[PDB]
Formats: sequence, C-alpha cells, structure tokens
Amino acid sequence: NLLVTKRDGSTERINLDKIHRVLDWAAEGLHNVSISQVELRSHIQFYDGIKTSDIHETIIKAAADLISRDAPDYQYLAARLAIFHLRKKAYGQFEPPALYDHVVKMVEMGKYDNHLLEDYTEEEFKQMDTFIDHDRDMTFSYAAVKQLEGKYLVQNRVTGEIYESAQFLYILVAACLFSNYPRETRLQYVKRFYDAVSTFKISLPTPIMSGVRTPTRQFSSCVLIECGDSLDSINATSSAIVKYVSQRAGIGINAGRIRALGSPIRGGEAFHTGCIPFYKHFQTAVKSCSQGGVRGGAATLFYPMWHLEVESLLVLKNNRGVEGNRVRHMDYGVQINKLMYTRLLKGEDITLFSPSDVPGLYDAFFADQEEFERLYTKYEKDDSIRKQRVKAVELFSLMMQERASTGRIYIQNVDHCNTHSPFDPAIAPVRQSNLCLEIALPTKPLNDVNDENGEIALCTLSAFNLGAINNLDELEELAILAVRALDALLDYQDYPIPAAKRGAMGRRTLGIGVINFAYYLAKHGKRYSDGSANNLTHKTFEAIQYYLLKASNELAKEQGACPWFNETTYAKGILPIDTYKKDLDTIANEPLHYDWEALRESIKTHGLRNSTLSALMPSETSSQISNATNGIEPPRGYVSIKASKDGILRQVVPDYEHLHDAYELLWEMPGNDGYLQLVGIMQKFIDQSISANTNYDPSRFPSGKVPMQQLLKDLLTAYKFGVKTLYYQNTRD
Amino acid sequence: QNLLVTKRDGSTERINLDKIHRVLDWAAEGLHNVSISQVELRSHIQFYDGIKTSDIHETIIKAAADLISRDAPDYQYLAARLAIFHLRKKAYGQFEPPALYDHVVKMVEMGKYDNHLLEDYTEEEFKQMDTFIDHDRDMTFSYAAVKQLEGKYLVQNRVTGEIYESAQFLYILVAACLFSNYPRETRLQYVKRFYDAVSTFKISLPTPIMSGVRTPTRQFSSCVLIECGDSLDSINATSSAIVKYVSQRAGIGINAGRIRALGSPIRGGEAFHTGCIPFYKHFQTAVKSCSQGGVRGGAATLFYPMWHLEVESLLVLKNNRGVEGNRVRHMDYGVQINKLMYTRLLKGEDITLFSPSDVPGLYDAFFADQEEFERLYTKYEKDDSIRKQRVKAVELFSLMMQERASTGRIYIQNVDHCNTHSPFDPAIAPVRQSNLCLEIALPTKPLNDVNDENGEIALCTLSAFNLGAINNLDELEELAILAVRALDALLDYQDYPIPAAKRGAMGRRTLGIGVINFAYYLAKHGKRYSDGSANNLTHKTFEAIQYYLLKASNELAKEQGACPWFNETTYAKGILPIDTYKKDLDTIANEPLHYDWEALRESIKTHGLRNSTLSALMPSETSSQISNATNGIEPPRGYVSIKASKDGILRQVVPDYEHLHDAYELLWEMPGNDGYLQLVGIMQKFIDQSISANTNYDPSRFPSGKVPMQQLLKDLLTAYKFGVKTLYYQNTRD
Ligand SMILES: Nc1ncnc2c1ncn2[C@H]1C[C@H](O)[C@@H](COP(=O)(O)OP(=O)(O)OP(=O)(O)O)O1
Ligand SMILES: Nc1ncnc2c1ncn2[C@H]1C[C@H](O)[C@@H](COP(=O)(O)OP(=O)(O)OP(=O)(O)O)O1
Ligand SMILES: Nc1ncnc2c1ncn2[C@H]1C[C@H](O)[C@@H](COP(=O)(O)OP(=O)(O)OP(=O)(O)O)O1
Ligand SMILES: Nc1ncnc2c1ncn2[C@H]1C[C@H](O)[C@@H](COP(=O)(O)OP(=O)(O)OP(=O)(O)O)O1
Ligand SMILES: [Mg+2]
Ligand SMILES: [Mg+2]
Ligand SMILES: [Mg+2]
Ligand SMILES: [Mg+2]
Repeated sequence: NLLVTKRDGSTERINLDKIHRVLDWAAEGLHNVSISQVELRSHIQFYDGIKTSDIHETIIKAAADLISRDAPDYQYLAARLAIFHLRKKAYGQFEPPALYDHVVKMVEMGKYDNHLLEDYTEEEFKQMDTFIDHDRDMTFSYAAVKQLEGKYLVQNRVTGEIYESAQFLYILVAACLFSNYPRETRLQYVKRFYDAVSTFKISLPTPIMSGVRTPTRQFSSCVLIECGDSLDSINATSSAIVKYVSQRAGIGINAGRIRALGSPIRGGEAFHTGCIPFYKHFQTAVKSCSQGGVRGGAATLFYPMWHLEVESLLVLKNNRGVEGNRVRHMDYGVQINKLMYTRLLKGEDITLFSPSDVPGLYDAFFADQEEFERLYTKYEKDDSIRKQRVKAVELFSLMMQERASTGRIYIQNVDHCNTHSPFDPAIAPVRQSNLCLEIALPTKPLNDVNDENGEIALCTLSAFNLGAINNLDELEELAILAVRALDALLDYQDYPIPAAKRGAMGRRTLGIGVINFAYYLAKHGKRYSDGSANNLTHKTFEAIQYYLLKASNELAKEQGACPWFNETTYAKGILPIDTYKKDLDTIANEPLHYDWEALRESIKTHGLRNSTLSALMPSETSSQISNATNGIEPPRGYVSIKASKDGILRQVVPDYEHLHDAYELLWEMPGNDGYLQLVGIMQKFIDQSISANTNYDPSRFPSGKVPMQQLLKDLLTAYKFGVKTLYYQNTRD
Repeated sequence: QNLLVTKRDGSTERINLDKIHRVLDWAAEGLHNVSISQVELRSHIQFYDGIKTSDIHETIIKAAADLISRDAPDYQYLAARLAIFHLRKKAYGQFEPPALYDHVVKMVEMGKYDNHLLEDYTEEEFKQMDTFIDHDRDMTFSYAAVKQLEGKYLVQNRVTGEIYESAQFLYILVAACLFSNYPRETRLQYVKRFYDAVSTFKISLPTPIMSGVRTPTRQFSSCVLIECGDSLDSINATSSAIVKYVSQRAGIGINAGRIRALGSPIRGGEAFHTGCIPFYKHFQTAVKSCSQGGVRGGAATLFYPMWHLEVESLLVLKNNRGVEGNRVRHMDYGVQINKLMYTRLLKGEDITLFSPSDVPGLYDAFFADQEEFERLYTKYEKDDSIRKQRVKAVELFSLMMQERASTGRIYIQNVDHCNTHSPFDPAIAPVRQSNLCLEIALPTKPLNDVNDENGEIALCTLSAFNLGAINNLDELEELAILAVRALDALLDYQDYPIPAAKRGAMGRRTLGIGVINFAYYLAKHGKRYSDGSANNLTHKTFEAIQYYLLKASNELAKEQGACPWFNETTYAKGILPIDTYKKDLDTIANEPLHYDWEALRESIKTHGLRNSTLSALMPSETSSQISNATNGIEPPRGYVSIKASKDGILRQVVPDYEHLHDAYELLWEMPGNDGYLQLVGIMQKFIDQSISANTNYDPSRFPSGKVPMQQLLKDLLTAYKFGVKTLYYQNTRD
C-alpha cells in the first residue's frame, strides 16, 4: 500500500520487482552475489513517499557494504548501480545523448572548451560517437566510480550536479590531445587512445582526467626548482613556489647551494644568519595557498650530506624542539654519493663544508665523482678553509634515526643519478628530485621570477597498467599512444613561469611509469621477497623502456627531436643498458630480447622527441580507476578500507578469487632485500628514478625496535644495486 | 713599592699612583661633587704586579661609572672623559688626534672611508676644515653617549674591535659628505655650520647616518612602507621587497588590508581564498629571513582596517594562547579606524564586517572620502546579496584594546585624521598606512613585481632637534636650514635597492624631523605633562618648529626647485596645517600664532616646497643617548636609568637633575594619559606626519589592580577627540 516518489516528482504504488529488475541487471556475469540479501537490508529503510533516488542510494550502500574477500564481485554490483544513478543525474535517463549534442550543450554551459567545436566538425563528432562503448562503464569497480564522481567527472561544485559520464570523459580527453594531428591520422589516433584508456591499458593522472576538455590549461602537478645562493634567487624561488602551489602542484626545492650560518657576505660587510630562516620562508610559500594542515602545499627540500649545517637540517621534522630550529611541514631529501658511503664503511670521518667555501666541490658532487674526491681531500687538508668533522657512523645514524621516526627524510644517491642518466652531467646535471622522488631532471636557478635564463623542470606523467596487458608486445602500441598523447599535452598546457616553459619546450621530458605490478607478479606466480621475480622484472622493464624509446624515436622522425636533445647521453649513442649498476648482473641473468643496437643507430640518426620517457611514480588515486594495485608497491591487505565523505569505501585486490594465495602482502615479507633488488633491476632501464619505499615491522625484531644496523644494511643494499632514491619509510604499528 | 705595571708598548716600570691621580685630575676638571680619592680607593685594590696600563684605565673607568648617581651626577662626565682618553690611544696612539687630511688619507687607504672624500675636497680644504674642529668637544659627552659612540657609531673593525676614529672626525666628515656637492662659494660655510650644530648637540642624527655617512656604504634607509595588492604577483613582490630591505636592517610597515577575506571567490569561483593569515605568515618569514634567533632582528608592523571580515581573527594574532596555525606573533599590528567606527561604539550599535573584494569603492573611501565611505558603508549594510558579518561595536573595540593591553603591540591608526589633516591630497595620494613605529604617514602604491616602476614604496629620512640645547626658539631658523638641506642631500646620496622606493623618494623627497629632550624642555620652563600647564608652550614651540622647517624647505625650493610630485600635496593648493587641524584643539590651547604664516602660504604657492613632508615625531632611544637627552617626547621613568648590557651596566642621569629634580614629572608620577594626549594633539596640529604616542597604565592605581576596559576606551576616544593620528606602545607597569 506504500507509495514512492519518482524522479519527476510524481507518485506511484511501490513495486519491489522494479528494484529486483535493476539488481538483476547489475548482477549479470557476477559470482557469489545475492540479490535477496541486498533487498533485505534495503527494504527495512523504506517509508511512505520515499524518493526513488533515495531507494537507489540505499541499495548501492547495501551492495557496497557486502564487498568482501568471500564475495568480491559486490564491488561491481555496487559500481554498476552507482553508474546507473550517475546516468540519471546527468542525462535524465540511462542512455547517454549523442556526443555532438552533449558537447554543444556543455560548451554553452561553459564546462567544455569551445575549441572542441572549432577543431572537430559535427560529422567528426558523429564518427567519434561510434568509437564509444558506454557499456564499458559496467567494467568499473565501486572505488573507481567513487573517484570518478568525486574527482574526475565534470560537475557543478556548488550543487554537486554531475554533467557527464566516464566514456565521454575518455573520448574527449583523446579528442583534445590529438586535436592538432592531421586529418589523415587524427581520428585513428583518437579511437586507439580512447580504447587504451577506457580498457585501462593506460592510466592517466588526476589533473588530466579532470581537466583535459575543460577551459583550464593547468596540468602541471610536478615542479622542480633550484635555488641560487643569493637574495634575488631566494625571492625568485619563493615567488615561483607561490605561483605553482596555487595551481596545486607538488614542489621539489634544491636549497643546497645556500651558504652556511656564519658565512661572510660581500667579503664581510655582513654575515649569513643561516639556511633555516630561508627554509621557513620557503615553507610559508608552499603553505601560502592552504587553509589548515590537512593537505594543501607539499614540498621536498634537498641538500647535500656534507653541508656545514647538516646536523641542524636533519632534525627539522621531529616534534620535540623549539619553533626556531624546526621546519616541520616540508619533507627533506639528503644527497649522498660514493665517498660518503666509503667513509661509513671504513669507519672514518666526514668533513662538513659550506658550498661557498669549497670552489667546484658542489658541482663535482653531482657531475664528476673523481674530481669530487680530489677536491674533497684537497679541502680537508687545507686549514684555512672553514670546516667541521663528524663520525660517518654518527652522521648516517642521525639521518636514519630521523628518517625512521618521521618517515619523511629521504635519500638521493646523486652519483647514481648522473652516471646512469639520460643527461650529460657536464652540461645538464641532475641535482635534485621532486616531491615523491621519482623525477630526476636538470635545473638552473633564477635571478628573478620571470628570468629567461633559469630552468624549472616539469614532467608530464602517465602509467601502463601491467595487469591489463596480455603480452609485453602490446607495449609497442601503448607506448606510441602514451608518448604521443603526452608530447601533445606539452604544447597544450600553459606555463605560468618562463623558466618552466623553457625546460618543457627544450627537453620535452616525460615520466611514464606502471601500476598493478603486484597483481602482475601474482599472475605469473612470482613474489617480491624471494628473488623469483628478478628475471620477469628484467624482461618486463626492458620492453617498457625499449618501446617507449622506439615510440619517441619515431615521433622524432616525424616531428623532430627536442631542441636540447644534444644535451642527452642518448645523443652520443649511449643507452641505459650501457651505464647500469653492474652489480645487477649478480641478481638477474635475463637476456635482452630486443634489438637495442638497431635502436641505438636510429636514435643517433633521428634523435628522441623526449629527453626522458620513464619514471616510476606512486599512484593511489589514479590506480583506483583500474582497480589496480598501487604502483610497484605490494598491497597491505586483500581488502582496503578507506573512510570518506560518502562513507566507507571497500576495494578488493584484482582477481582475489583466483590469486589469494599468490599475492604477497606487505607485512608478509621478511625484509626489504627482495623488493630493493627488484627496484634496482627496474632502475636499469628507467630514465629517471623510482619512488621506492622501505618497510619495517618492529614485531619481527628482538626487543620490538628496528636496530640501526638493519637500517644501514638496507641503505647500503639499495646503493649497491644502483637505486637512485629512497622515498617513504613505513613502520607498522 | 715592589709593584710593577705593564705599559702599552710592553715595557714595565715601577707603579706610580700619581700618574693615575694626574689623569683623574684632568678628567675631573670643572666637575663638582666627585671624589678622586674614592675612585682611587675602589681601583687600587684591584691592582696586581705586571698589570696592563689599559686594564688599569678600564678599572678607573668602571669605578667612576659605578659612582654615577643622583647625589653625584657629574661622575657621568668623569667616566666619559676617561673613556674618551682610552679611545684616543686606541685610535691614534696618543691623546691629540692627527691632522684631518692625514687622517682621511690613511683611512681611505685602509678602505674604511669612501674615496670620494679625497676627490671632492683638496688638501687645503681639509686643512681649513681642521680649523673648524674642536676636539675638546669630546669632553662634553656623558658616559652613556661615549659607550654608544664606541659601540655603534665610531668607524671600527668589527673583527678585532679596533677603533679607528674619534667623535669630531665623525661629525666633521658627516658634514663634509652631505654637503660635498654644494658650490664652493658656500660649501665650506655650510660644512662648518652643520658640524657646529651636531657636535654641540643641537641636531641629532639617526644611527645609519652616524655610523655610515663617510664610509663606502650607501645603505641609509631605516624605515620602509610597503602596500600589498590583492594578487599573488603583488604578494610575491611585497615579500621580495621586504626581504631586500630587512637585509639592510630597515624597519618595515606593511599594508595588507587589501588582501581579500577567507572564503572569497577567485576568478569567479575557479578557486576560493584560503585566508589572510597564511599570507601574513609568509610576510613574517620574509621579515625574519635575515635574522638569527628572536632577539631584535627583522621588525615589522602590519596594517588592516577594523571592518575587515577577518578582523576578529587578526586581532588575536599576537597572544600566547592558541595553536601555531592561527598565530603570527613576531610582527606588530596597526588597526585602522575612522569616525564611523567610533560612532557605532558611542551609540552602542553594531559594526558590519566586509571583505574589500565585495565592496566596490569602500576601501578607497575609507581613507580619502569619509562622506562617501558612510554612503557606501550603509548602502552595503542593507544589501543582502553582499557577504558580511555583524558584531557589536563595544565587543569589537574591547577585543582590540584587550590584545593591545596584554601585548602592548596592537596599534591604532585614525585614517581619517591622517588624510583630512595631511600634507597630501587624499584623492591623488592618500595616506593608507604607517611605519614600524607609527610616526610616518606617506602615500604608497602596490607593486605587481619587485621591479615594478608604477608601484610606490615610501621612504623617510629622519633627524631631530634637541629642545634642551636651544636657548630661544628663533635658533630653529638656522637649524632647520641645516637639517633640511643635509637630509635633502642625503636623498640623492643614498642607494635604492628597489625602483618603487626610488620613485617615492625622488618623487616626494619626504623628510621626518622630530624632537628629543622634550621632558627636560618642559622641566626647564617649569611645566608638566598632566596638568595642562604645557599646552600653550607646546603650541608655541611646535609652531616654531613647523614654520622654520617649511620656511627652510621653501627657500631650498627657490634655489634648487620643488620636488617633482609637489602638485600632489595640499601645500601646492595653498593649504597649511593651521587650516586643517582638529578644531577641538581650540578648547585646550589659546596660544596665538607668532609667525607670519600667510606670507609663507604665498611663498609656497609661488616657489613650492623641496620636500612634501618635513616633520614627524619618532621615538629616539639610541639617538637621544648621544645628547644625554630624554627620549623623544616621552617622560623619563626615573631620574637615573639603569640599563644592563654586554659591556656592563650603564647609568644615565636626566639632564640637570641637580637643579630640576622637583621640576621633572616621572612617567609613573602621572595621574593618567589625558595631559600627555592633549600635548600630542597640540603637537599634531603642526606636525606633517604623525607621532609615536604611547599610552601608560599603572595597575596599582586602579581598584582590584586591573585596568578597566572603560578607561582604555575613554583614553582611546580622548586621543581621537584631539586629532591624534596614531597610538604606538601601551606600557603597563609591573
Ligand atoms: N514504483 C517503484 N517502487 C519501488 N522502487 C521503485 C519504483 N520505481 C523505481 N524504483 C526503484 C528502482 C531503482 O532501484 C530506483 C531508481 O530507479 P529509476 O528508474 O531511476 O527511478 P524513476 O523510475 O522514478 O525515474 P525514471 O523516470 O528515470 O525511470 O528506484
Ligand atoms: N643582510 C643579510 N643578512 C643575512 N643573510 C643575507 C643578507 N644578505 C644576503 N644574505 C644571504 C643570502 C644568500 O644566501 C647569501 C648571499 O647573498 P647575495 O644576495 O648574493 O649577496 P651579494 O651578492 O651582495 O654578496 P656575495 O658576494 O657574498 O654573494 O647571503
Ligand atoms: N707607571 C704607572 N703607574 C701607575 N699608573 C700608571 C702608570 N702609567 C700609567 N698609569 C695609568 C694612567 C692611565 O690611567 C693609565 C695608562 O694610560 P696611558 O698613558 O695611555 O698608558 P702608557 O703610559 O703606558 O702608554 P703611552 O705611551 O701611550 O702613554 O694607567
Ligand atoms: N590558489 C589560490 N589559493 C588561495 N588563495 C589564492 C589562490 N590564488 C590566488 N589567491 C589569492 C591571491 C589574491 O589575494 C586573491 C586572488 O588574486 P590574484 O592572484 O590576482 O588572482 P586572479 O587575478 O587570477 O583572480 P581574481 O580576478 O579573483 O583576482 O586570492
Ligand atoms: Mg524508472
Ligand atoms: Mg651574491
Ligand atoms: Mg702615558
Ligand atoms: Mg586578481
């Protein structure tokens, strides 16, 4: 006898079969799901005059709550119901409108960029509509749909109104990025790229997902700024930071050049008051566009281990201490090279300098290890040069102690970053990284915010979904699509600072990584910790880099190599396979399966469109769209639970039903040796770096605390295998 | 005696107490109520075999210095002269200084003096300048003065502590530099007259001039006013500008009132403002960017209007309570208030809070047009579409005065008084802020870049007349001529690290000349602060100051031309301070004008002024000690001030305590603030800019030992009633 209120506002007799009908539709092809159980939980909440929209949200939440290890398919049941809801919210019906009608309407509403209607005719939109398969929305998991509704789908932020659906997002991201291609190949590229992303072969970053098709041109999420040892450069760096954090980009700040506390200025007219007050200025710049401390501005600051103030800099993050000697809301990357590690192993000392007192020492630190050791020993014996001496063990232990307690003191092996690099260290050294330490690019300090001679490094990101490919040879096609799409974005996006545009147009650097690596290993019956994945990893990332290079090489044939290609090691006929850490030969004997020598000559002849191509970034948000495991990291559990605005979101690792025993969870691992080996093997082929984590469970250790010896052991293990950077240290509770 | 002493060259000889007695006799000459034997008594006991002569001398200096008291103030000169003697030997190897030319030549070679001294003056001119010098004027310093000379002013090597010059060389060369470009028919005449003025303490010069002018430096700017626009580009520019100037030890005044409120839409709603406070924090780290520790270092005052939407959060930025996220403790703040705000308080009504980004024309009118402000304010109060918040005026004022009382560093600027009674036309060049110490009031324009040529940063060159050293007010004619011309020449002399600042300085050529020894000046004439007995004398005195300053700048304009932006002044349209003062001053002062202002009015109409502003009453804590003057216009807290320092305890007696101890009115001997505030208001009648006015309270003089809010608000309104533009420190006795 009860009545429901329909979406139009009309009223009608309640019909439980209609709910049953929708649930049946969503349950097609699913295993171990019960329609009746969902109905049971939903029915009790029904009242006279209840809205149909409210009825639907009731069964969505009911289905979402039933997501478990025993019945993972509820993630697709709940997802499809959610998609159904979003269709109605955006279109007033399930079936989406014609693409051209949709685009026209959205342009009039100011939600889409008008250039879509200028670059494509109505007939071309009709044709693009035939590419679209809206039923691919039925392949999302529940967590994916929530990220779509929350972050990606074009919507009204005031009212929450959803304006588009997932396949429209995909096809128009494709249409925009390839809008400047000639008409003989354009729609072919659009279809092929649309297929790649909508079938989760290629994973796109958040700013591209939410932005590309809209009037915005802000797509840079990653920025590298080098600060010079001067007030002009400090101000310039600060201004650049403010500009880019206002666009919600993460910042990597090199401040290692800033001379130490007590250093003479202009011969002695004044004396330096220390690096720390300037760090604070950088911090407030990073947090200038943030309310509260929940998220907002994020930055990593880099400095050499041998800096005179290093003992003060290492402790900047811990809770204890006064405000005067703490800069807690930034992360830090300590820059280390071979000599430092040598001093550690030999139990000798480390001498601390101010870069302003050691001519050429700072440059050699990154570019020339032989010259560094010469100058370093030269200056250690010079008594006229201001210095301080510390026990190497004491210094490393302090670093690792703060890294353990905060988890946010990072390591960068700067020699590995330049001996095994796409760049000639004598011309364009890598002297820092980004926020998450996967980016390694050249920089030049600015003497003004609009300095035309400074260089700010940017990088456009994306990732291959290793769990979505059947054969490694699929990467040829996917690399062509990924590289061409991102290279087009470089000309598409805007640059708020000249020094940033100069780097992007000069080197055209890209950073393409992977997701679902853990699922990839379980599929092939391998694991992280036992070394059984070494050869598979070697084979996999050879193919990735080869096809990326091959794609960028062919793109250079067609449109020309990047203007600053001559500054690469690639330009001199050098490949990653020539300069990798030779210690990798002891842990992987997998042969090369591709003709690198043919590629070498083709690169020498035609060059590369992009100075860099590969970088292994972390991906939490991006990964959820594919229901992929996060980047190269092992999952902490079969089911992840995340509290949020719209309730608790559950997410099951891909194909738990068949691979529950095959997965190796994070805390099921003995130590870090296996994982670090895999990272080193990856780094053999990766152009830039990898966001590698270290993990420790105190329970696995006597007295329940990780001994320093184990920390230093893993640190040296990473360096041994040519690992460039170390990101988070996760400690289990 | 078996005892031996060690001489300066390293030789040793048998101790002779007569030599100590001889030096003591020399230093004690003309001094009364000092005992040589007592100094000898305290000193001799500390002597050991082989003691250095220098250490012997430092012993008798300290002995004499410790005997500085009310019963025997002349020990301040005994100790000082002994110190001078010591500094002579340290610099010259003997008591008598070398010839001026020989001295300059040596110092230029050592790189301690600027070379342009030898390029601008011939040897004969240096010989002639040496005849001006009276090194015996070193004998007139007090002990506190000499320590300040040794500590801050005398050209020295900071590494070794070596002293290279003496006071009269400092004075004569400051004169020589500032007047170096003057024509040869008048140049050396100007040099002598200025030297006489400063060495006999008529004119008091600021620290950066005292220590700087004659050395290779060109950094002399000590106060900077920066206005921040409501944009990232301007915020960046402001930040960069701050960093540059605090690196040159300058105090900063920051106007950040334009920055829109938390939650305000950006670009129509593409983003939303995250609040003023995070930007304030960035300004703070900029101010502190060149500072180690929290002791002194970078200093700044930040300004905002009382009706700003975030005002309730801004007012509490200094107090100890709260997390670090909502506190910006290491800057001071000036709350900007006008008549309408006070009206709402008196009528017990409400005050509406706005974001300047949502109220077109309101911010501009707040400073320039009070009638238009009231029209727009009430217009926007009735508009419901416009975002706003409402608070009871009493509650808002009480919150402000609450934080002002507890911290002492929440300041008030009456912006309507700052523009209706001003040397500037508010429609063209409004005064929209002040400086660190709330005495400077100059026009500013925001920057869109650190090197923006269309922005304007306000600068001001300071100095002060010593009211205690002049015999009659007509001496100010000569002194104003010297002061104005010396400072005006400095404008062309000093460097400008930022274009927007160079524009303001060269455009308006603004000066800030004040007074010191005002309390002693009152005591000399048998007047006091609190009973109203000084009202007419103050009127007489500060009419004379402003008239002679204007007269000097007017004549300087005849000779060298008016400042490029003179047409933006009220002076240019024939308006004088005597036309626009707060009319409530007539009820507390009936002193007539003694000078021909109408003749001056016409002469300014014809020839103009070289400087847009001339007068400002700054605090003088360091500057005053050279003259042994009472600080600025402030009453002394005691007859003898005890100040602990690195070099020991410095005792300083108020001038002529011997005869005027009953004539002085010490700070805590005062009933309230009314008398003082009336004097400030009367001063402000003639002062071009503003005055660093303090409010003082003694909890002991109040029931339950707590200063009631009613008194705080009463004094606030009293200040506004008599046209007071700004309120600096609030001092609370402990
Ligand atoms: N009469 C009904 N009684 C009970 N549940 C109903 C009824 N009609 C629809 N529902 C349920 C089915 C779904 O779980 C949910 C949403 O269905 P939906 O078709 O979008 O609503 P609607 O029929 O009011 O609008 P539309 O006009 O778009 O069909 O409401
Ligand atoms: N007044 C100051 N107080 C503290 N630190 C300062 C000051 N001025 C500059 N610094 C810092 C900023 C830089 O880290 C470093 C050098 O500054 P910089 O602007 O290059 O001065 P400079 O170019 O005039 O002299 P130098 O030859 O020593 O570099 O000292
Ligand atoms: N032989 C002495 N016995 C006792 N006191 C002495 C003796 N010589 C100097 N003094 C006192 C007098 C002064 O206050 C102080 C030294 O003053 P001073 O004349 O500058 O030193 P000096 O005589 O050793 O070197 P100089 O050759 O520069 O004069 O100590
Ligand atoms: N992303 C941001 N987050 C927080 N505050 C911001 C952000 N961007 C700018 N602001 C501040 C700075 C200014 O006070 C104000 C906007 O000024 P501005 O930087 O000039 O932006 P705009 O010119 O592009 O837009 P508008 O037309 O709204 O001023 O808000
Ligand atoms: Mg229906
Ligand atoms: Mg420099
Ligand atoms: Mg002697
Ligand atoms: Mg703007």
